Parts: sequence; C-alpha cells; structure tokens
Amino acid sequence: RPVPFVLSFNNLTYNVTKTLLDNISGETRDGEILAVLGASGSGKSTLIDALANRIAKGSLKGTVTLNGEALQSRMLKVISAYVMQDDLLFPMLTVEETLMFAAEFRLPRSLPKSKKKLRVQALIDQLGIRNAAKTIIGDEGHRGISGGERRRVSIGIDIIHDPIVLFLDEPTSGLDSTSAFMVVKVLKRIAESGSIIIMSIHQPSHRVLSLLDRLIFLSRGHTVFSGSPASLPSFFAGFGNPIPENENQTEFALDLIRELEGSAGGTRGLVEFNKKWQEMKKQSLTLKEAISASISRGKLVSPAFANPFWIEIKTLTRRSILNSRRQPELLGMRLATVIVTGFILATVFWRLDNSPKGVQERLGFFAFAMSTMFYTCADALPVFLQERYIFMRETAYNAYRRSSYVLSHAIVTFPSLIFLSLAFAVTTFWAVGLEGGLMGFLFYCLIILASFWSGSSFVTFLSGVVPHVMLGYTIVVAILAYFLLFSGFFINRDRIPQYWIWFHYLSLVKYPYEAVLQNEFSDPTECFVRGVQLFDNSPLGELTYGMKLRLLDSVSRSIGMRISSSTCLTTGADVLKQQGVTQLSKWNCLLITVGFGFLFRILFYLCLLLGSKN
Amino acid sequence: RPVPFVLSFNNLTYNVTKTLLDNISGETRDGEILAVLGASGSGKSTLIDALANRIAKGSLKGTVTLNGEALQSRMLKVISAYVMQDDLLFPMLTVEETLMFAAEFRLPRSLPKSKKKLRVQALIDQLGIRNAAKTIIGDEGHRGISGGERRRVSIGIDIIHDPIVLFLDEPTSGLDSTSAFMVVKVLKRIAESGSIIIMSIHQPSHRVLSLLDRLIFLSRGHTVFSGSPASLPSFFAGFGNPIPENENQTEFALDLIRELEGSAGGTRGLVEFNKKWQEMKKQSLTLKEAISASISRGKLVSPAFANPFWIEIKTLTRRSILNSRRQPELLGMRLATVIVTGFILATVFWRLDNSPKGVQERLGFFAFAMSTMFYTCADALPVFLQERYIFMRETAYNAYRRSSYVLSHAIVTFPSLIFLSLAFAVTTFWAVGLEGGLMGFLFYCLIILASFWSGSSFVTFLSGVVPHVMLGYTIVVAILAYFLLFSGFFINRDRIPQYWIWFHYLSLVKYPYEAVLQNEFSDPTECFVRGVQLFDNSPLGELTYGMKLRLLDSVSRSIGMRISSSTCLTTGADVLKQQGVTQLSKWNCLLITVGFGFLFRILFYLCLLLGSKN
Ligand SMILES: CC/C=C\C[C@H]1C(=O)CC[C@@H]1CC(=O)O
Ligand SMILES: CC/C=C\C[C@H]1C(=O)CC[C@@H]1CC(=O)O
Repeated sequence: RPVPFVLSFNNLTYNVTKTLLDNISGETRDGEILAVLGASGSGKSTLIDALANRIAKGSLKGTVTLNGEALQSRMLKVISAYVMQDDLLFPMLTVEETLMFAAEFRLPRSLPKSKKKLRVQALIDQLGIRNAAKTIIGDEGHRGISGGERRRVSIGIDIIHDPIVLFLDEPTSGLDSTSAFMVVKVLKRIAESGSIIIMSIHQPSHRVLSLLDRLIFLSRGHTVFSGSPASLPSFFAGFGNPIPENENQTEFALDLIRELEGSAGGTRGLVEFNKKWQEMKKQSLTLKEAISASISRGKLVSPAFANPFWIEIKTLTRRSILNSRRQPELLGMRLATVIVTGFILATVFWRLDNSPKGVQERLGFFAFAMSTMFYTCADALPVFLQERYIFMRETAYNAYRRSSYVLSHAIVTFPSLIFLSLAFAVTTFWAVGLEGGLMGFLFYCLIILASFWSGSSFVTFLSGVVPHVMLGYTIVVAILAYFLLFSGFFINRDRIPQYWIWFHYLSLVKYPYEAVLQNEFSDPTECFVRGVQLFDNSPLGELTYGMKLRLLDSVSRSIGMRISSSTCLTTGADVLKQQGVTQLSKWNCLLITVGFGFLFRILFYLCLLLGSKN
Repeated sequence: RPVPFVLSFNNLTYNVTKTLLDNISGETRDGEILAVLGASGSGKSTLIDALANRIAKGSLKGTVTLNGEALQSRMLKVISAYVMQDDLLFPMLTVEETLMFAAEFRLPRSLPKSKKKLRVQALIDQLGIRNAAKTIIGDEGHRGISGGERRRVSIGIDIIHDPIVLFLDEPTSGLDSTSAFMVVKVLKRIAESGSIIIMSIHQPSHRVLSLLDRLIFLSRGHTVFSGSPASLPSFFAGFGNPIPENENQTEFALDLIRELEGSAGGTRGLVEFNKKWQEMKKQSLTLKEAISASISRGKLVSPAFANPFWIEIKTLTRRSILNSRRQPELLGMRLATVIVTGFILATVFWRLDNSPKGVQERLGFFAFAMSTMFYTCADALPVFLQERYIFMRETAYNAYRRSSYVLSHAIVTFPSLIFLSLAFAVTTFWAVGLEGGLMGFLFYCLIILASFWSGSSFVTFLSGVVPHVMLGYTIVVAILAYFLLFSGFFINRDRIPQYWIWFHYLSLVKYPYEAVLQNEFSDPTECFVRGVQLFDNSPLGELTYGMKLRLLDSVSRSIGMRISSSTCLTTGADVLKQQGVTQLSKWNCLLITVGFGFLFRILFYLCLLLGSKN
C-alpha cells in the first residue's frame, strides 16, 4: 500500500504577449502516468516547466495544488525531480559508481555510506540495468552500454532521493521502440511504488500506449483532448470523423490536429468541443502528514546542500581523477604535442652562439616557445565544455556548490600542467643552450608552469562563454596572435604608440616572455660584443685583424677610455635595455602570470552566476 | 498503359570472410514498391547496393535479371537511379532552378532548352512541391522549404532522366509520419508511371504500409520473410506466435526478430521456416525493344557526359555565382576580417622611420601581414567542404567532369580574392609608409593576391583530405605556425641547420615575405645609417655631436676612405644582405607563390581521383 497523492492543476495561462499556454487543466494521481503530446512547438515543454515551477514566476496565472492544498517552490525541491531531455554522463564511469556519486551529492550526510549503497542497489534493480552494472557508460567510441540503458541511468540519477512527483521532458526521445518500451515500463514501475509521473512524448507506439493512463493533446497551447486512451474513438466520433480499424490511435489523432491547422476553420472548433466534452463527465489529505507517512513507507531518503564545502571538493576531485585515469590517451596526446614542438624548436635553435644574430634568435625562440604554451592549452576546450553541461544539469538539484566546482577543477588539472612544463623544459633548456645552470633551469620550469596555468585558466573562462568548440577555438587563435604582436617581440614597448599601450600591458604573452629574457640575459659575465667586434654589421669593418686593432686605440685618443682587444662592450644587461625590458623584475613578471590565471578563474566563476539566469 | 518490367534476383551471396548477404531472393514488377527491412546493421543498405551493381565486383555471386535476360553495368547507368540517404543541396537556390541545373548536366545537349524546362515542370507536378516552386531550399537558418519537401527535391534531382528502376536508401529517414507518408505517396505515383521502386525503410507506419506491395525482412543478411503485407498474420501464425489485434504489423514482426537474436535458438529456425513457406506458393520480354518501347511512351528523356568540357564549366560557374550572390554576408564577413586586421597593423606600425629599430619593425610587419593572408583563407573550409559532398553525389551520375569542377572552383573564388587583396593593400601601404610610390604599390597588390591564391589553394587541397572542419582548421593553424618559424624571420636562412633547410624552401610564407622585403628595400637612395650613426647601439657613442665628428675622421686616417657626416653607410641593399634575402628576385619569389597555388590545385584533383575509390 502506497500513500495516495493527487496533483491537480487548473486554468494555467502563461503570457510572455504571445500566450504560450491558455487555460490548461488536468488531474493526475499516483500509480498513473500523464502523457502530454501534440506537435513540435506545441507547448508541452512549457507545460511541464510550469508544473515544475521552473519559469519566470510572475507571468503564470493559475493554481497548481498537490493533494488539495498548494505547491510552493520549497516543497517541490524536496519531493520532485525533473529529468531533462538528453543524456549528459561521464563516459569512463561504471553505472554503479555513476549512481553512487549522485548519492553522495544529494542524500544527506547523516545517512551512513552503507545505507547509501543499499539505495543504489535497490535502484539498480528497479531500473532495467542489472545486466550492465559494472559496464562503463561509454561515448561515441568506447563501447559501453546501449542507448536505452543510458537513458535509465540518467533517469536513475535524477531519482536518487526517490521523489513523489517525477517530471520528464521526452524520456523516450531518440530510442528505438523496443528500448522506448522498456523506459516506459520502468516509469510504470516507479509509479506503482507511489509516484506521480508527468511526461512528454513524441509518437507513442501501440505498446507504450497501454501503459499511459491519461492523455493531454495540445495545439499551440490550447488543450484539445483530455482523457484516457480508451476514450479516443468515442471522442472523435462525436467530432465528425472516427478512427479506422488497424490505425494507430494517438497517431491519426495527432495527424488530424495538424490537418486542422489550416486557414478556414482552425482548431478553435476542437478547443471548444473539448471543453464541453469534459463537462459530460462531471457526474460519474493532510499534505504535511501525507508526505511524512510516505517517508515511513520508505520513499523519501533525503540545508541547501547535503555536504559541507570540503566534502564536495574531495568528491568532485575523486570523480575527475577516476574519469581521466581511465582515459590515459588524453594526457598522452598532450605530452606528445609538447614534446614534438619542443623537439623541433630544440633542433632549429640548437646551441645558439653569442653572436648579434644569436641574440635575435634567442628572442625568437622565446617568443615562439611562450606562444606554444598558450596554444596547446586550447585542446582542453572540448573536455572543458563537456563538464559545465553536466554541471548545469546537477546544479538544478543543488548537488554541489559553484565554489566547489571551480576550485576542484583548478586542482585536478594542475598535476597534468606540471608534467607538461617539465617535458618542455627538459627538451629545450640544454639543447638551445640557455643560461643559468640549475637555478636558471628551475626558474625556466616555473615560468613555463605559470604560462600553462594562465593559458588554461583563459581557456577555462572561454569555455563558460562559448556554446561550441569551433567558436572558442577561433577566439583563442585570434587573440593569441595579437598577444604575440603586442608582447614586445614584433615591436618594442617604447616604440608602440600610446593609443595601443593599454593592450600591451594586457598581453598574456608579454609577462612570461619578459621573464625568460631576464632569466637569460642576467649574467654580468656573459658577453656579446668584444673589442674588434664593434665593426661587424657596418661598412666600416670588412678588414683584417691587425687593421682593426689600430681602429680601436684611435678611438681611445678622443675620449680617454681605453678599449682593448677584449673590453666586453655589450653584455646581457645591454640587450635588455635595447629591447626595453626594464620595468619589471623577472619575479614580478612571474607573479603577474600567476595573477592573470587567478583572475580568469574568478571571471569563470562570475559567468557561472550569470549562466544560471541565462 | 505502361510497358511491363520484371526485376528478379536470386541466390545473392556477398562475402567480404564475413558473408554479409546469404541466399537473398526476390522479384519486383512495375507499379509496385519492394520494401526491405530488418534491423540496424541488418544488411539492407548492402542489398540495394548489390542490386545497383555498386560494389567491389568479383565478390558477389548470384544472378540479377531484368525482364528475363540480365543486368550488366552499362544498361543500369541509363535506366536506373540510386537516391542516397541524406539531403545535400545548395541552400540559396530555388527548387525550380535546382531541378533545372540537374537537367542541364544530365539530359542530352540534343534536347532543346524549352523541352528541358518542360521536363522540370512535369516533374514539379509529379512531386508534391508545386506549392513551393520558387522558395529557396534553405539550411539551418535561412527559412526555405520544410524537411519533407527537401526530400522530394533530392529525390527529383536523381530522377531527372525518368528511370525505369529506382533504388532508394531510406527515403523517409528523419521525417515525421505525415511527411514520410507524402514521400511514399509520391514514390507510389512514380511507380504507376511504369517504374520499379526498391527502397529501404525504418519503422513503416500503418499508412505507408498500405502503399508497399512486397516486403523483405532481413536478419544479419538472411531473408526471414518475403511476401505481401497481407500475408504477415498468416506467416507468423504458422511459426507459433500470431499478431495481436490493435498492434502494428511490421513492428511486432520487427521486434520478434530482434527478440529471437538470443543465445539458445536463434533466427536459424526462422530462416529455415521462410525458405519452405515460399515453397507453398509455387503452384498458384524483348528487353532491348521493351526499353525502346518505353522511350516512345515518354519515359527515358536521356557519351559519358551529356555536355562538352566548356559547357560544364559555364554551368558550374553560373551555379556558384548565383549561390554566393544570394549570400552576400560570407564575402562581407571576409572583407570585415581583412580590413580590421589591416587597420590594427596600420595603426601599430604607423609611419615607420629609417631607424635600426624601424628596420626590424618592417620585418615584423611583413611577417605578420603575410601570415594573416594564409590564416584568413581557412574560413572557406566549411563552404569548401559543403561542395565535394554535393560533388561526390553528382559524379555517381556523371553529371560533370572532375576537371570542370576543379577549374570552375578556381575561377569563381578569384574575384573575391582580388577584393580581399585590394582592401589589405589600401589600408596598409600608405599608413605603414612603404616604399615604391605607385610601382611599389602595384607589386604590393600582386604579392598579396598571390598569397591569397596559394593560401586558398592550400585550404582547397585540405578540404579533400579531411572529413570535418575542426580537423582541417587544426592542421592549418599548426602548419602556418611552422611556415612562419621557417620563413627566415625568426631565424635567418644562412643560420638554419642543414637538416632543416628542406622545410625552409617548402615554406609557403617564405616566398611572399622575401618578395615584400625586396620590394621595400630596393631603392639605392634610401639610407638607414648616416655618418655619426655608426655608434648608436654600442657603448662607444653616448657622446655629443661634436665629439663623434672627430671620431669619424680618426677612422679615415687608417683606411683612406673618408667617412663624412653624411656618407650613407647602410642602404636597403645591406639590410637584405644581413637577412640573407639574396637568392631569388622579387619576381621569381612572386612566381613560386603563384606556382605553389597551382600545385595544390593539382594535388586536389589527384585526391578526387583517389577519393572516388576511397
Ligand atoms: C603570428 C600569428 C600569425 C598571423 C595572425 C593570424 C593568426 O594566426 C590567427 C589570427 C591572425 C589573423 C586574424 O585573425 O586577425
Ligand atoms: C607564431 C605561432 C605561435 C605559436 C605556435 C603554435 C600555433 O600558433 C599553432 C601551432 C603552434 C604550436 C603547435 O601546434 O605545435
């Protein structure tokens, strides 16, 4: 015996004015399924949105009462669930630990973990997915479970607290009819446990129509039929056109409503015929304690969040580790890109000399190397966009905080950024022949790591403002190119016009590039022009060694400074003065690179606030 | 009265061994539709591929005879058509001129154009698309015709010669059942004109099943049912499980075959039951002149190609012009990208002086400008991939040559490349302050045009080897970056190691970059170092004007050459010697850029040869 529940909704009118819903009425009990149909663009997605209070409230007029009293929004977040229309699952998780991660986010922390696992096992048996309980979910290619068992996993995630009311936006969409029958046979099994099912459906078959107990047909937001499937031949016989034998009901009726959308009559005669057809059928408790009676029967397993701030971080981190450990070809293809790019740069710029052309080749190596770190952070854009679509599904249920999501996402990607930074520094420090020994190599690893951190924080921020991968990849490639034009390599800082100098200081390439230059040209003992090398790239100075030695001391008669054959005119400190790299220290350039990464994680948080209302 | 035709096929076995088809048999007449069903992966796409001789011939064993004799491949290219499974249409064309372009490619040139237009008008009435005859076809967003009328346009393109046999791979795929009924009602109308229809179908309804006259159900390449729809209750009653009332036939039968794919029995009992069920129904001309009789009735309207080589170019060019004239926001968004990139570069590099830092800023302007021309050619990759999918549909019918496609594609894109080249040269020649006057500006326009020509030829070639836009866009961005590293700007040609110099000469950026450098530093009257400017970037030379004047003549005592206060040491010819730009002339650098574009149009032709067998 389940506790009886009755959901009644009357006079639902929704204006946006476009009047998308007009005088909808209905009634649903437990043990039954109310199916809503009618067209594409008919308003059935808007009808179950209005029944679930997921609207811009203040535009809906009408009463929605459960068991007699009312439905405010704070009761409907405890006893209801809304399964949205698609599957958005992590592919490398088995369906037992997919449902177990949902239990840790939503069921209370007062419940022991042994009883949480018992709820998952009882839900695996109630759904039709006992046969594949340790198979991974899979994707395009990893060979997991089928499309009809993925649908019962995404349904079973949303019913983890075992609600009393269950809203479903087209739960059989995209399935073949032998797996679209097992979905509705599971939804009939949930209804027999004491639940109220309200679902949208496109084209029900003859098999799933025996399981639906009530039907509502809509025609641009007007109800044109309301009743059992075994009243549909009796309904349209009174309208003037009965249903033939060996024809699918709710299919000829669905075609007749689309046929009656012409220009002479319209469906207004059918809206008026329905609202007096219901008038021929007129003849024929204790909601706060009825809910509490059902918790004693064993239904409602389940503060705004079930866990504190630190439990949600360690659960989100463990899920992201377990999902990327079982895909060890995403990190392997990122290691292989960085090593090949570093191997090419190390063999082109192999062992640069202390020539004036080797100084300009050092600046070109560093400008190209810093720009590859920011570009190779853009291949995380498809996986950064898979989540934030799963995240937007789970924050409708208050599964975890918005702070715990951004913090655990910044934590799990940081071990991969250390391996990428160490792989690029090992391939390029000793082969290009950079300066510093061991302390210069360690600063080289730190600023490569700070560039991977700020470049992935920038792509994380872009993955919250773009809809698809191609738009966000175009924006990365375009803005990185202008970060390189304004980095001080193509045109120096003291030569950039003053109406463009605001974008020089906003360049994400400028600060790591100015840090590796000051790490490189830091020794006072390095020398790039000695003695007779004053006359190399001038027309004066195509002469012999003995001829330029009297060219040197003939300059010493004028000034008084004696320039020997080895005087060390141009050092590394003079290279940085020629390029204009003088304003910030190399440790202050490292801190602006780390600080730019933190700013793009904060702007990513602020776009997840606005992305919930959008 | 139509001429009678009979298509009979027996003992079709196809091994690849995986035996994808095993002992298929059937018979089809005119006026009737043979529908093939059974599963996903069942082999129904392979069955109509074998009936249309579109296989690797030599692996099929079995006889396929039309009207008694045989079917070799040269008769089946005159009297048959194969409609493939999707719509691939140009969106800006009305459906009258979409069918009129198909008539000019396939109907013979002996036919007058007045009779070609009469064939299009008679086909518009036979299809269900008289109501939208001048509506454009449309796409994702341009609001053309509906999805069910797009299907009858793509069907009507393939029946433009009015064949006798019509193969159809799932012609109702992706349609709602009120538009999937009008497709089969049109296919029944074509059959009544004297045609043989053989189609695949997923999930027929109760309405389209009345139009199909024969059914063949397959179960991994074995026939399990063969007969009329009004023999399906009688068939499965003898198997042990009849069909219930108010259940869709060919749906319960389709589910039972999927149910009988278990592990104990299998469908082998049903394959054996079918091949003796057909044995209980055993009791109950002049093909070369039967075809010629039907041409007299008015069916077959239609050399390997219907038009000469030059008529196909002027028809393909007119179609590409008419399709892009009605989309004047693809060229407008390409003008807007080039002008904004040119405006940014002209205000950063505004009016460069004849300083040693203005020389290095000229090299960075030219390296950045030449790299934007090759990048902005990559936004033609989605439209270059829409065609070559339409082209691969139309070369199954020999609509036009492979030479006419590549030549007219290189012709229609060239007026847009002239406007892009003139827009970049106008924004940047006078603002950066480049040298040459008018003859230097005209060479500047020519090498920007040669860079747009070779960069779009490179993207045209990539659009014949990549499947999707995201892979080809990743390859462009990666290879352009290494074309810039090896262009001589980051490291000069005489400093590149000899194991990498093969890729320097293959760089697409090197030759236009070396042409604008030699156009710029060509005047013998330009000067970048004069007199006392010998001591600018050295520690010698932080002195006054009078102090360096005795530094000048003190060098003249040694050599004998007198260096005045104005001697013009470094000219533009010395800048090119310092960069190593000495091997090729600027006209020979322009010709290698034009010649690289022609090579990538030839490699694009050679990938359309291999792309037909692939
Ligand atoms: C060093 C970058 C080379 C060329 C610059 C171009 C890109 O690489 C991507 C964007 C830029 C053109 C644009 O979009 O304005
Ligand atoms: C001047 C180009 C700047 C950085 C180079 C990176 C790109 O811009 C695209 C590819 C390259 C990294 C790679 O893919 O190896």
